Amino acid sequence: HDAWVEPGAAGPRLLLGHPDDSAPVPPEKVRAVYAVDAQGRRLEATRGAAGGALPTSVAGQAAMWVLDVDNGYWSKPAGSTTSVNRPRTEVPGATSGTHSLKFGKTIVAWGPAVTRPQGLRLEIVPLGADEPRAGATLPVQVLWDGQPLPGARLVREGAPRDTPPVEADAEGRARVPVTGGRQMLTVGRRLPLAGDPRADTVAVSTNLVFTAR
Ligand code: NI
Repeated sequence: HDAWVEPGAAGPRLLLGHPDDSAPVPPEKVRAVYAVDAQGRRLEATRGAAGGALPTSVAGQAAMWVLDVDNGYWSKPAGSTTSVNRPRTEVPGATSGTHSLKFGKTIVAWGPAVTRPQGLRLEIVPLGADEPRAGATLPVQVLWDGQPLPGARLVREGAPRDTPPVEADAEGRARVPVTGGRQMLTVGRRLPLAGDPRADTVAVSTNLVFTAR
């Protein structure tokens, strides 16, 4: 599951799931959501209490949306295959468990502001400041804990499943092929976690969603 800001015909919305199969992010899972304007200024945003929508005034002037989601704890008993969203300390038969974090960035107006790192624990930062055409490559920097992540594996969600990931270079930089229309890039990491009874792994996913000219 990814958590992302989908740029729809009705305005941006917060989704959790997969591009063709998604549901709104539950409010209790949103740690932060905000926009950045074309001059780099942070714009606050919350979904409306009746209709669940992000504010039009912010959406219309956003350069990029940023989403930070705590997807909580996951585990499953020995002998099962599907994880449930409960910590291993409450699931008899579980011995491992994950704390799952999800981040998303959606670019809606290209310019210098979108190249500024936002401080997401795992982040894809565009190195291009121009709206990409299909067929171009978009250079990106992958960051982890605020520093380049050499060898990060970037997945093109629109490409066939069987496509090898784009591997970031020694500087954590990659030249990602741009496809037509709306597209999503993802990077994930799963790492050991010490000091949490409820999980021995921390899983982090991040994405960059954008639309080609
Ligand atoms: Ni999933």
